[PDB]
Amino acid sequence: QKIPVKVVTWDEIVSLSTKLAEKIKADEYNVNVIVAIARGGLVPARLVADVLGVFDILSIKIEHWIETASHTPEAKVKYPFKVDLSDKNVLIIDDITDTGDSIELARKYVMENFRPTEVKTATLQYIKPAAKIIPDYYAEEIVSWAWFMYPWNYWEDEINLVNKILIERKTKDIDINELKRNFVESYGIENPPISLDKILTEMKRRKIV
Amino acid sequence: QKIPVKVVTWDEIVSLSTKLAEKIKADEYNVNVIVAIARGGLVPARLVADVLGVFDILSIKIEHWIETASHTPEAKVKYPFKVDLSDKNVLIIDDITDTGDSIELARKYVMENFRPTEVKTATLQYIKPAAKIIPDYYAEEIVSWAWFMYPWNYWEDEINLVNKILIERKTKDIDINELKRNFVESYGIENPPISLDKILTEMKRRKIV
Ligand SMILES: Nc1ncnc2c1ncn2[C@@H]1O[C@H](COP(=O)(O)OP(=O)(O)O)[C@@H](O)[C@H]1O
Ligand SMILES: Nc1ncnc2c1ncn2[C@@H]1O[C@H](COP(=O)(O)OP(=O)(O)O)[C@@H](O)[C@H]1O
Repeated sequence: QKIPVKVVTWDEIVSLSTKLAEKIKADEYNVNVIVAIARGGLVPARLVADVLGVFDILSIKIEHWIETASHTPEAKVKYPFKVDLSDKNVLIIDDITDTGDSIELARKYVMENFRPTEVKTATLQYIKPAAKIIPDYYAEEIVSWAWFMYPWNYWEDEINLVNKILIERKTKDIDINELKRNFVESYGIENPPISLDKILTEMKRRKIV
Repeated sequence: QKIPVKVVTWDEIVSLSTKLAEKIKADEYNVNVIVAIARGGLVPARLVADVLGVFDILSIKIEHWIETASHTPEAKVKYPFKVDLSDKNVLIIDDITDTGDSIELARKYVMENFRPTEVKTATLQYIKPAAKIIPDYYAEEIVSWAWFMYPWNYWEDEINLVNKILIERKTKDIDINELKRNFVESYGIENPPISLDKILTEMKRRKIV
């Protein structure tokens, strides 16, 4: 209920995606197809593709489930398909390597269903202490876990962060100022990229409040 | 000869994606799945998804071919697959509606192979004079054709724009300053987002010069 949060800007996204692409250039891995993990990897994938000169980008949606009693986590490809990717070199891309569960599944899935010559994985960020698996490439190493708010995720992240606060509330009527206070106290954010009243209005429409 | 080029910033991308999402909210179209047209629609798709609250994003790669003698254009899905999307409402997303050839194909493809309850199309921008088809939703109407440099496309676009200049060199050469003045002369860009020497270095590595 008190969470380290880092707001990531577009400029940083560009800077990261570019640095990630540089490593891949320098390693001279010739990428024929990029497989983006949706939704997190879509944006980083397009950027890396721009820098490297990759024209074929495909994507697979990975869901993240938890079993209520056991707290067992299971990553799972939603809407699975197969394509013939032989004689092609695949680069899989995601936003961040946190646990490594998703890039583990993706590599495995891609190798069984797409049948590429080679597969390498790449994420913008990589959390050393938390990652069971290390991606072939990453732009930035994180030695201390935090939640990273990406510029393409601001709405959803803020909705969740706000909700964590509202489910412990004096209740029902929402003082925007108390909320703003709590957001600073809990996450360290004085100035959310999306203003909190816009967030609240949206949570209402999505009837979460 | 001159090409009208407009450089589009991330802030504008955000502003557009958001406005596009607002239209869709206001029309009360309940989107279950977003199908992004790769590569152009990937980024806009992630953003619209953030704003609307859509969790499932799939993508199909559309290629664009021209036959050399007839100048006949043909859009074509590369790496086709099928998934069962029945009882779902699909939103297809691309960056811009220029000719309409790609969103025409995507709509037709998605309805034949995915079998959704309903399909609607949406792009950030829409060029009135050029579009044979009009997307269900768009953020911005363009009444005068130009080429839009998107922030996820800066490298590739500049590589091409530079190459259009280099293939009419007077001599085997490449004075960076000549290039810079030609770029202003031809496209109206004094300050390309990626500096032109970086572009040249990259064209060399890609064996284009
Ligand atoms: N610390 C974090 N900051 C931002 N997003 C995260 C973080 N941890 C997980 N996520 C989101 O959850 C998804 C799955 O996480 P995980 O299964 O650990 O991925 P990976 O296999 O890349 O480590 C990521 O693609 C990302 O969108
Ligand atoms: N004026 C333009 N500015 C930027 N990109 C363009 C333009 N026209 C075409 N493109 C690129 O070419 C792709 C295909 O164009 P087109 O077949 O006309 O698409 P649509 O079916 O969306 O009109 C687009 O997704 C876009 O990436």
